[PDB]
Parts: sequence; structure tokens; C-alpha cells
Amino acid sequence: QPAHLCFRSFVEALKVDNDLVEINTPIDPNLEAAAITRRVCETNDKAPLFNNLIGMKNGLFRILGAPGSLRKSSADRYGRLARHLALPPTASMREILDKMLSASDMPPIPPTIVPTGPCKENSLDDSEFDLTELPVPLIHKSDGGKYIQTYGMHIVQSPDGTWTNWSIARAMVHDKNHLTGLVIPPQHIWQIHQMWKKEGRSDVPWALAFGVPPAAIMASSMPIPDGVTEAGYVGAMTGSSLELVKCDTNDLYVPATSEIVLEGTLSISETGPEGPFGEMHGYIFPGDTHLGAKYKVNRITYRNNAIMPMSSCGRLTDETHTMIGSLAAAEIRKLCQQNDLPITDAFAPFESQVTWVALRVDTEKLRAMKTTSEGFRKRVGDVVFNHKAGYTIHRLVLVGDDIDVYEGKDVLWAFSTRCRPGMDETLFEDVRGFPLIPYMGHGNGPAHRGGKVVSDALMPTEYTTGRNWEAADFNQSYPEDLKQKVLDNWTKMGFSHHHH
Amino acid sequence: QPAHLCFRSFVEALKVDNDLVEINTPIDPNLEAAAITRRVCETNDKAPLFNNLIGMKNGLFRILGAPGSLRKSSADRYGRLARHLALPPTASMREILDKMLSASDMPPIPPTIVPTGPCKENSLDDSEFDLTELPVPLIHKSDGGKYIQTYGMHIVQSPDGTWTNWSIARAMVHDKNHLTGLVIPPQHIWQIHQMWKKEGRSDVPWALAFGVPPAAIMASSMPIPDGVTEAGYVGAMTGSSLELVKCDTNDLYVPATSEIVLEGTLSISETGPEGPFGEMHGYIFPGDTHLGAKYKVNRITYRNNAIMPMSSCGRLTDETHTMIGSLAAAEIRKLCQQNDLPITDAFAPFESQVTWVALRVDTEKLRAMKTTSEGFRKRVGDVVFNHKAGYTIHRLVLVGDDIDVYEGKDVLWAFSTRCRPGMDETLFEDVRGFPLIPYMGHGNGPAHRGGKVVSDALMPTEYTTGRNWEAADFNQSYPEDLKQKVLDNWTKMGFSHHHH
Ligand SMILES: Cc1cc2c3c(c1C)C(C)(C)C[C@H]1C(C(=O)O)=C(c4ccccc4)[C@]4(C(=O)NC(=O)N=C4N2C[C@H](O)[C@H](O)[C@H](O)COP(=O)(O)O)N31
Ligand SMILES: Cc1cc2c3c(c1C)C(C)(C)C[C@H]1C(C(=O)O)=C(c4ccccc4)[C@]4(C(=O)NC(=O)N=C4N2C[C@H](O)[C@H](O)[C@H](O)COP(=O)(O)O)N31
Ligand SMILES: [K+]
Ligand SMILES: [K+]
Ligand SMILES: [K+]
Ligand SMILES: [K+]
Ligand SMILES: [Mn+2]
Ligand SMILES: [Mn+2]
Repeated sequence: QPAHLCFRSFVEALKVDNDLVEINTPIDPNLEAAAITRRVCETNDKAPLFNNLIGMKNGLFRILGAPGSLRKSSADRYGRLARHLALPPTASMREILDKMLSASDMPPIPPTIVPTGPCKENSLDDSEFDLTELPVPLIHKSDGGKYIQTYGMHIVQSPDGTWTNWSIARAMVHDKNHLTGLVIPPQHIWQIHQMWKKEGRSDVPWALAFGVPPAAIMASSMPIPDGVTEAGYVGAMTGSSLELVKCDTNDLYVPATSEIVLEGTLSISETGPEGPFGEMHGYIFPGDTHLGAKYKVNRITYRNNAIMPMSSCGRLTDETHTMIGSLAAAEIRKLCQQNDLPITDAFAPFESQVTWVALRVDTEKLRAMKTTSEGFRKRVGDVVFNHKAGYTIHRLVLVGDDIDVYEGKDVLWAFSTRCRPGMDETLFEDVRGFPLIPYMGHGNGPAHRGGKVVSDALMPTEYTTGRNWEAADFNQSYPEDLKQKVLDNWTKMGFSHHHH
Repeated sequence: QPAHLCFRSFVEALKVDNDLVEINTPIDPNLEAAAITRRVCETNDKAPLFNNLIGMKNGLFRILGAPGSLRKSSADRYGRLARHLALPPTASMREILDKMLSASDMPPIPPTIVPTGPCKENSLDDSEFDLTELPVPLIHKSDGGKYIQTYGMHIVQSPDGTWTNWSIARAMVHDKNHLTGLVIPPQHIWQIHQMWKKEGRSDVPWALAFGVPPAAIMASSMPIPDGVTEAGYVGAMTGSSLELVKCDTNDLYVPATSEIVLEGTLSISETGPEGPFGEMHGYIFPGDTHLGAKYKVNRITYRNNAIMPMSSCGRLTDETHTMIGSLAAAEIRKLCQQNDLPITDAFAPFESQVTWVALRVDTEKLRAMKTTSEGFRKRVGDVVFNHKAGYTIHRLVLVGDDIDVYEGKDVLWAFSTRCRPGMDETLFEDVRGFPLIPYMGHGNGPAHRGGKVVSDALMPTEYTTGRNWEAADFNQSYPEDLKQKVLDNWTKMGFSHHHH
């Protein structure tokens, strides 16, 4: 089965790419697995596969860390993400995001139901498993639980059956047969939960599938629109209908090749302690436990020699940066274009801890609008900050066509030199805020509201007559023939490979 | 003569350090020299010495580019600056800035007058030189003149004789015997010029010395206090009285080993076209000529085989970042401490195009102050933004003791995650602004006023009870014994030198 359609095949792909380290000696899921994975993420090393995990019993489970993190080389930096999508390993960020957006004006390709698959190779009923007896990792030393769920996909369906959502949201073990997790507005798992709560009749039928098709976990991490079933979006993107099998104990459908499947319910009434957790912005606040959603597990099914993917998240660079930031930026780019705003590209700079998005403006089109900074900032921020795609993003930086938004150094340069603090910015206090950012939920103001800004790093003449500067750099401040002579004589003179 | 006390010896030091490329084939001062130097600066290569400069006649002149720019290796990144100061080449930024501040509570060591020196080996009177006939560089293709002066020191004295200032300010050739240059408030060359203008009797006696003692060019680039003669500050810092010789045509005194000396006057009445220039923030605005100060040259003296230092400034990283930013930050650190503010360290991040300064706070001392963010932001910004040391800096970022301000990645992390836009910031519109930043002089508001901000990236409990988080990083989210085990087994498991 293709790497993008089967997690087991994805793992082989990373091996083939010389992008895997298999660790066959015993590794402790109590911090050691996640510490190794953390180090990998902070140094862009090869992904670790822990084949001998202390506590693994009857096939549950191995761990793969850092599934969507960065490679060291510039040429295949985003190769792990490309392997989620059938793209060449040298694919650019632009090409990855364009692939993730491609299904947005295609007909869905609904999934195909098949009678069985590898995820049914083993099963444990409610008398045979105990989640406290599995080798669930402690990922950070101050975490408030063992986070089984950092890279699986929650599956919930609207009461009326018309929308089945796939998404990543964290969850930790509560007891032998329950998890607790984050279920917060405006996320789709929350939106659907609300529907069931209003109906008031039953808990939400639920499944959590780990080690799903890589193209599916990518969509699970992207804010595609309300009401859109991720399975059909992934089908359209990949050009193939995804093969799903029915759960044993409910009527939801899971990828046939899922490594591990939990079946059960998400309560409409119960809560339990959740967190704290070492989160995407690089912090944990020890002891900050709050009540979270409570999930009951009724059944586990799993592949022979099951592998659990794990994100050891926190400071740069991991899945919470490469996927959350980048996929939100992609959706924001489309959202802006659909609102008739002249945006060509968007990216969440890693330097900003993916709290900013830089928006590249087609300034020819801007000039024809005959507008001003105040007006344009206001229009852009209203579109983005009033939409779910803008939830995680607290600063938008508008830049002209000379800036490559996928290059943080160039975004930082433009922001620092072209946006006058205060005057060239518009603050938004009456929009939903992202509480996980420390300055929100642990800050001086309302955890859930405001703290957003549009920072205009377009220069004045970009709105009127055109760019009126040249950079003081090698590229722009010397003629072509001179630059080429310098390059051609560089090593000859005594000064100092793409792939590496 | 020691490298820090003699430019010629500094050049030998760079050779010895394997940090020089000598180019003995003909190089054009029309863009080629500066393009090579630009490339060096953008790639942290070895400094170029152009020994065969097309147009050099009767000893005037060779060029050294990139004298204060960065080396490629992390271990001796700031080695060129260390060589300005007699420090080991592995000196940290903290050690360099501490050396530059050390003279601030020492008695000056006045200079020693000597009867002659290498700068008197050759001379040209007013009938023998023509500045348009020297190999003065065109540094950027759209510059409004040939910038002879990018790394020499202007020497002017107060009318009453009590203060002799040494500083770097750009100047370009106007005609056979004049320069034009930037002389702007609140700079000391401007302050002294004003004194002479008010007196109204004569033009300002002036000298411009190129290839001065490296310790002297460092102080020339630092905003040491009003009224303080740089020569005596450098004397105290180095522990040695600088040897100076009298000019031939005026009573000013120049370093004995100066490579090239211009003697003449800075007019109190005349101006001429100056600029545009490819400036520190990385831009040129072609055609933006304005009137600048006008200097008359009466005499040139110079060393045999004179070397002119040159800064090919613009985008990262050159002298305008490593020296302007860092030395301003040093002075701001002291200024804050002298105003009883609990600041331990300051640096201007290169990522900010040296328009920000990050201020590391001793949060134990902050807590004892029993204050709040609003109040503290206001106090810090009033101290810094009302002082000349804060002129070039438009954003101050307050960070707690866990942040290494000399590490831009960590400053960016703290700023992005700990400072809520708007609420955690105070804007300053009634302070002097830095017009060279594009968003000031080519922006939407007053070129000379406002556009400054204090951004508080201290978390709330840093003011009260103490830091209440741990980072989600390898360092902080795993116990010591586990971290060391991971490190010790890293290569054994299959994962991947200080000097490199
Ligand atoms: C990749 C990823 C992702 C994620 C995550 C992760 C990962 C790895 C972890 C590791 C697990 C971490 C965690 C966190 C932390 O950091 O902790 C987080 C946060 C983040 C943001 C926000 C809020 C939260 C999560 C949770 O928990 N919750 C939620 O909610 N979400 C989320 N995410 C996101 C998501 O996925 C999107 O958003 C879509 O989009 C969904 O879908 P829809 O359908 O709804 O649209 N998570
Ligand atoms: C290192 C260096 C330095 C500098 C410079 C340079 C260099 C290399 C060049 C290349 C030549 C460039 C240029 C510019 C541009 O960018 O163009 C500039 C600007 C900058 C800022 C500001 C304003 C301007 C200069 C001019 O021009 N002017 C002035 O004014 N200044 C200046 N600087 C600074 C200085 O030096 C300080 O500030 C002290 O401090 C002084 O002293 P006192 O005594 O007064 O204190 N410059
Ligand atoms: K999703
Ligand atoms: K602007
Ligand atoms: K100075
Ligand atoms: K703050
Ligand atoms: Mn969804
Ligand atoms: Mn001075």
C-alpha cells in the first residue's frame, strides 16, 4: 500500500529515505522515548522508531516519534510532510500547501467501505484491556497524565449523520477505560459535541484511530470548512477513495490500515482532570489542571506489531509547528482570496512560534483597489480573525511581493523595517483569542478574547505608484554581469553543496 | 604595535587568524570591491583586502572590506570585534560589551602627543590632490555619490576646547576638495556643529582619520556620554594613553598610525547634495537626495601603502549591525542600571535589523519593586527613549532571567509568546524617532517623532511570586540523569564539533 495511504508503509518510506533510527533495545515510555524524540525535534534528526518499549504487551505497542518534523538538510527539509502526500521529498512548502488546498474546489471522493483490514488483526474487549497497563508515554516531566493521544485522529459525526469530522486533539489516560482531553471552541470536535449535548439523548459515538493514512492525519490537522467531511476531502486530494472499515461496537468507520483503534463514547455530561501539558508554544504550567472532556473506551482493535505515532511537542520544531501553523496558513490564504483580498501566499513563521501569519500581497492588485493601510488592515483582520481558520493566529503581517513568506528571516526583516509600531497596526480586542498562548491564558487580560493585531509591513507607495526602493543587498544593489563575475571568481579569489 | 592600537597591525592579525583574503589582481572601486564585500558580509566569509585597486595612484589607496563583520564559525563568531580590543578571538558578546563599558567608571587616560608617526609618511597639499581622482568606491549601484567615508573617524572639538569627539558618520565626495555627509541630531558631531554655528565666527576645524586604532573606531561607533572625549575613554579601556600627532593645517590631533588623514573644515553655512545611500536597515531609496553638511579638505596625509577600511553596509550582517546595534545596547544596559532599573543585559537582535533591544530583567529585583507591567514599561521607555543612547532603537523587549538576550531565537520566542499585542505594550509618540528606518523617513507618519514601543515579555507572576512555568524543551522538561543518558547514548543509538 502507498506510503501516503498506509502508516505502516510510511514508516518503511522513512527507513528507505535514511530518515529513521530503529531502537531495538528497551526504552522507557516514562519520559525516555519523548526525551529522545524531543532532542530529535530540536536538532532536525531522523525520526525514532522504538521497537522495544518497556511495558509493551500482546502487541501494544511500538512508538514512532517526530512523524511530521523537519529534516536537517535544506533540500529535503519538509520531506517527512512530502511523504504524507505522495510528493517528491524535495517538495517546497508552497507545493505542500497547494496539495493540501487542492481538494477545496474539487468534488469530494467519498470513502469506500471494505469488510476488514489490518486494524482488525487483534482485539480487546472491555474485560481484556486496561489503559493504565499499556506503555502510554509521559511526554514532559510535569504533564498531568500520560498522553496516549498526540497523533491519532478523533472521529465524530453530527447527530443527523451528514458530517463526519476527523481531527487531532490531545488526550490522556484517566483510568482503565477512560481518557480526558481538550475539546474547545471553535474546534469541530467541540462543534459536534455541542450538537449532541443540545440533542440531550446520548453520549457521542466516538473512535480514535492511531497510525492512520498519512494524507488523512494531514487533513485532520487542517481547519477545512465547517460541515466538510475530511474523508472525502482527502479522497479528492489523493485522487483515491479511502478504504474504511466499520467499528465493532458502533457504526463509525475507521481507516482499514489504522495501527490502533479505540471505540467508545465522548460524554455529553461528564468531565475529568486534564492537563497540564507541554504545549505547542513551548511551555507547561505545572499544576494547571482543568476539567476536560471525558471519553469512555469500550473496545481496542489493532494491527499485529502495532505502532503508535507520538508528537513530543514544545519548542521548535515539531508537528505542532510544521502542521498546525502551516496548514492554518494555507486555509487563511484561500480564505483571503475568496474574500477578494489580493493575497498570493501565507505562512506561519516558525520564529513566531506559529503565532504570526505573513500574508504576501499582490501589490499590482492592491494598487488598483485605491485604498489605504488603515482600511486594508481592517478588512484583512475582519476576514481572518472572525473565522475559525484564524483562531490560532494572533498577528498578521502584510508584506509586498518582494518578500518570500516561507523565509522567516525575510519576514522578520520586512516586519522590523516596514511596519511602524502603533501607527501601521490595528488591534482587535473583540475577536476570539487563542488561550493556549501564554500571554492569553496565563496573561494580563481575558484568556479567550482579543490580543490580536494586523501589522502592515507594506510601504506607502505600495498602495499608490509602486515600490520605491532597492534592497541594499548583493542581489539588488549590483548589476547582473557584476554579480555573475563575482560568483564565477569567488573560489579563485580564495573565498568559500545544495544536497548536503 | 598591538593590533588593537594600530590598523596596520590589525590587518596582519586578520591574516594570522586565517580571516583575510588578499586580492592582488585589479579590482574596480566602481561596485566590484563593494559587491565582493557585500557577499562576504551576507555569508560571514573572510575579510577582503584589495591590494590592486583600479585608480590607486601614489599610494592612495588599498581597501579592507568587512572589518567588523562576522566569522562563519560559532566559536569565534565575533572574532573580528575581539581583535579590535585585545580580547581572545572566542570572546562572547557579553565580554566584548563589558570591555566597551569598562571605561565608564574609570578615570580617563588622556592621549599623549608625539611629534610624528606613520600617518605623516606622505602628504598632498591643496594643489596636489583631487578627491574625484582617487579610487573612492561606489558601494551600492543607486548611491548618490562615491562614499569615501564608511569606517573612518571624524574629529571635531567644542569651541571652548574642552570636548573632542570621535565618531563615525558617512560622507561622500562632492568635488575635488569637498565631501558631503550626514550630520544629524542628536549625534555628537551635530551637537558640536551647533555650538560653532551659534558662535557664528568660523567653520569647524575638522579632521577625518581612516584606518585608526581599532579600539578607537569601536568607541567612535558607541554613544558614550555627551561631553566625554573618546580618546580618554579608549585610553582607560585599553589601559594605555593613545599616541596622537598634530594635524599640519589645524590644531586637532589624529592617531599617529592613521592610514589616511583628511584635514579641513566642516562648514557652518554651506550644504550640498548628499545621498541616497544603501543604509543599515537594508534599503536605498534611489533618487532620495537631500542636502547634507559640507566639508572642505585642505590637506591629505597618509601612510606608505595606505589602506582604506570600507563598510559595504545593508542587509545582514555588517558593521552597522554588529557595532551600531551592539554598542547602543551596551550603553542602554548601563543607562538602565544607572536609573535603578533591574536590567542585567541588553542586545539588539540582528533579526530585528538592530531596531529592537532586548533587556534581560533581574526578576528577583523586579519582584521587590512591587510594581506592574504598565508602570514598569513606562519607566523603562521614559529612561531609554528620552536619551541619545536610545535614538536608533524603536522597540524594547523586556524579558525575564531565563532568556539569553544575545540569542535572537530565544528573544523571538519570548516576544512572540509572552507579550500580548497592545495590552502588554506602551507606545511612545512624543520621543525622537530614527528617520533612517524606512517606516519612519519613508513611512506614514512624522519622520523624526514617535513610532517607539516598549513590549513587555515578562509574564505576570514574574512581577509577584516567581516564574510559574517550565519550558517544553529538552533542557527543562526532563530530569538531569535522563538527559545525560540520552546524550551519552545518542551516537550509539544511530543519531548525529564546537570549533568547526
Ligand atoms: C498536529 C497537531 C494538532 C493539534 C494538536 C497536536 C498536534 C500534533 C497535539 C500534539 C496533540 C497538541 C495539541 C494542542 C496543544 O498544543 O496542546 C492543540 C491545540 C492546537 C491548536 C488549537 C487548539 C489546541 C491540539 C489539541 O489538543 N486540541 C485542538 O483542538 N487542536 C489541536 N491540534 C490542532 C487541530 O488538529 C487543528 O486545529 C485542526 O484544524 C482541528 O480539526 P478541525 O476538524 O476541528 O478543523 N493538539
Ligand atoms: C559603525 C558605523 C556607524 C555609523 C555609520 C556607519 C558605520 C559603519 C556607516 C557605514 C558609515 C553608515 C552610516 C549610517 C547609515 O546607516 O547610513 C549611519 C547612521 C546610523 C545610526 C544613526 C544615524 C545614522 C552613520 C552615519 O552616517 N551617521 C551617524 O550619525 N551615525 C552613523 N553611525 C553611527 C554612529 O557612529 C554612532 O551613533 C555613534 O554613537 C556616534 O558617535 P557619537 O560620538 O555621536 O556618540 N553611519
Ligand atoms: K481537520
Ligand atoms: K507600513
Ligand atoms: K562615539
Ligand atoms: K507580558
Ligand atoms: Mn473539520
Ligand atoms: Mn561622542
